[PDB]
Amino acid sequence: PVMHPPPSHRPWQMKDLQAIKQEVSQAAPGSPQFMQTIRLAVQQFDPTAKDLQDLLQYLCSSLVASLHHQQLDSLISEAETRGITGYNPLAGPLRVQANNPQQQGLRREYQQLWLTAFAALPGS
Amino acid sequence: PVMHPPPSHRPWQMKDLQAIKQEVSQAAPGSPQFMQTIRLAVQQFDPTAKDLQDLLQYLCSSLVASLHHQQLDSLISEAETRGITGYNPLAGPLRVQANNPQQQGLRREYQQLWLTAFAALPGS
Amino acid sequence: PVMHPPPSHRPWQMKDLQAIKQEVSQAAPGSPQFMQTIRLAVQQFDPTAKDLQDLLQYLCSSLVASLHHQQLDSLISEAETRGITGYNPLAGPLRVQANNPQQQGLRREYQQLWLTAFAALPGS
Amino acid sequence: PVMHPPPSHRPWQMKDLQAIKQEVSQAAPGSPQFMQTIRLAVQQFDPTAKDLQDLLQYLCSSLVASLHHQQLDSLISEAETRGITGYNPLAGPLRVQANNPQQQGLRREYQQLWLTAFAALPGS
Amino acid sequence: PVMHPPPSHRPWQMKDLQAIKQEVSQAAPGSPQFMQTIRLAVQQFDPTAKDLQDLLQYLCSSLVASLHHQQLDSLISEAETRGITGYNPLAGPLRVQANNPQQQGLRREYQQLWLTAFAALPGS
Amino acid sequence: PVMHPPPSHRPWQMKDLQAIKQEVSQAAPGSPQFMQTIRLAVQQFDPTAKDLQDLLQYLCSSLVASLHHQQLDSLISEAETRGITGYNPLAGPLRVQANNPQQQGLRREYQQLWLTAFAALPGS
Repeated sequence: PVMHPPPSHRPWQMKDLQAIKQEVSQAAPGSPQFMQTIRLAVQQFDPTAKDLQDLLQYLCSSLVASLHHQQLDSLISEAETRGITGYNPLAGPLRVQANNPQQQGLRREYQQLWLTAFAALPGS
Repeated sequence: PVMHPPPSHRPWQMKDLQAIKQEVSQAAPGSPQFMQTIRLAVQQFDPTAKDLQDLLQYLCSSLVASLHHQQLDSLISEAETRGITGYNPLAGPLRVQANNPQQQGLRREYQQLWLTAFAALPGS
Repeated sequence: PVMHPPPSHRPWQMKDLQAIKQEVSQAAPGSPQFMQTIRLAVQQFDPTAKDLQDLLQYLCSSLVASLHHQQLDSLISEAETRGITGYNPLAGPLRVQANNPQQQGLRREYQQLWLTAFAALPGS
Repeated sequence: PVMHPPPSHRPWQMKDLQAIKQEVSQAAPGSPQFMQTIRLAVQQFDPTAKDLQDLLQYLCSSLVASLHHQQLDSLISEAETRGITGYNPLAGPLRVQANNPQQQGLRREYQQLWLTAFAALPGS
Repeated sequence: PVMHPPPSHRPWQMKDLQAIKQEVSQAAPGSPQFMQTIRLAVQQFDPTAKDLQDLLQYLCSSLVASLHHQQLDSLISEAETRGITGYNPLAGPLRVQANNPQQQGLRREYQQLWLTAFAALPGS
Repeated sequence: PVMHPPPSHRPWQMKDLQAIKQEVSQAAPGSPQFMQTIRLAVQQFDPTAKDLQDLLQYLCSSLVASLHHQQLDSLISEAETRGITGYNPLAGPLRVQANNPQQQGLRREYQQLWLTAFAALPGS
């Protein structure tokens, strides 16, 4: 999470992760209940690309996480071809820039692509 | 939530949302138990228009949320024709002004319209 | 609640309200268990007249709350005829003065009348 | 409780009271489990005479509380005839001095008499 | 517990004691699960000799506590004959020195003897 | 845990340990659920070599802990022959350097070897 007590990253807290997992204990990845829960968790904790990586591993199986990671990679290259806000194309990979706590605007764009990447899942 | 530790907005906390949802787990949107719970949550967290948007999505299904959003839109235009306190008609849409943490008086007026918009629901 | 970290009012916290309600989940309004619980809650949170209004609505049904509000109104007029401590009769209605965080002495008197107003209930 | 963040009294917190009650939910007043629990609560919260009064009312029925209050009154007069530490016999009733957060030594003596007063109970 | 926010002692917190007891709810004194739990509690709270006295009373029956207290008394005299670190033999009883928050090194030695004293128990 | 409020070590908190254990209550050491949980706990608490020692003892039986400790000892000597980052070969044993809160880079390397040492377990 990118804390806001100068943007500062702080690792996931197990008590926060446990609250998220139990809210989606009966929700397949991509389902409406799933998306609603992770959308609020993204809003609350303002996670970096690395944090979102960790959150996906914690909540979904390898097959699902593997597929989401792939879908997002395509979403990123599509978005880059399609135009992104706050994206300095000379500042390195989008995933690396989304780990810079300063680039909040970019990070928020990355979060939406990460959330959208779940669309490739049946949701059931 | 508009925190009061200069009015400052801070996103919804999942632990707060979870406490609200479980209090209305057996209460249809608009029912007496529902309204009592969200009235106290509005009082405690002083939510902005955007926060109230998020809270509605979290607690109600799309059909209910869609209808509430519509009812409130009519309530807003009715209230604007009917006279509102703290409303600068030149300062943009009421929903935008209700997101300015400074305009507390207006925000409180918006919260009551948001709460009243549940009246269009059978409550059962 | 009138917080004591200059007397400052802060709204009810849902986690505090939920703890009170579950302690009286099996206690009719006015019963010994009910009174014992709200007496300690009044002591802990030092609520204003408005706070006590909200607490009554949250814990009791409309019929009970309606009757308590009435009983207290008579208790207030009786107490005013009967003599009250810290009551400036020129400073407005007792209920308004009991919302001024400065008038702690008066507020404590109001709390006892609010607690006593439950006597009109069978307690079962 | 007499807090130690100059000795300062702060009222009982419902979350603390609830933890005490549930630890003795299956323990009659005066039983070994009862005494063990309240002895640690007295140690943790350093309660005044008034606090101990409130704690007794919260945990025991009127018949038990009535009897404990009586037993302690005799224990106090016995202790006064028998010699007490920190007791200024000219400074008012022992119960009043035990409410002065400054008189910690005396307060601790009062707590032990309050705890001992449970001996008049069968403990079962 | 000897807090480390100058070494300062603060009494046991009931919420901490309750967490310890429920971890060993199904573990006889001296069993592997018992020792593992209290070893971590000693590490976390850095208890004094008096604190360890209180913890033993809270977790074990009188027969067990009586025997542990005895075993430790022999362990102390054995350790004193056997050589101890941080032990000023002229500074009073080991138990008294282990209550001085300054003598951390000694206190840690006392904790290990207190833990070892459980060896006289069958553990089942 | 190496806290980050100058790197400072603070002992394990029982409430944190209890949350970890209950997340792996139905997960054999080395299983996917086990590794996922301890990987996030290592990330959150940044434990030293001594902390990881304690965590292993708390979560696994002696046979498992004994084997893990052995496997890691071989992993350490293998890694030392194989090249390590932040490792000053003249500054003492890797385990000792991994207890120095300053040597964060080294500590992170040690954590990964500690995590990898679970590979010798069947995971079921």
